[PDB]
Amino acid sequence: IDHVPCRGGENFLKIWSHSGGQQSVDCYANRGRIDFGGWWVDKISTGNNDLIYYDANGDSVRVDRWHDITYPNRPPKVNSIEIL
Repeated sequence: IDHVPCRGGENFLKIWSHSGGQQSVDCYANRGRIDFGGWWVDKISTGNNDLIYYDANGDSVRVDRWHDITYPNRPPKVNSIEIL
């Protein structure tokens, strides 16, 4: 993974994490696993990496880049990410 404020809104990795304070999309870069906090989801924009985020079910949600998924119903509680 890496730290990057999205690529202008059309690349890099962007994830919508909602918890504690309020909703907020985190944006990193490359592939790898990065602890999320055990509760930080609301949508995901993996448009450049096969991202895997262990949702509340430790459900390694491995999206294969170029994919926007969320958790407005499923178990909302990503324990961490892991793009590969």
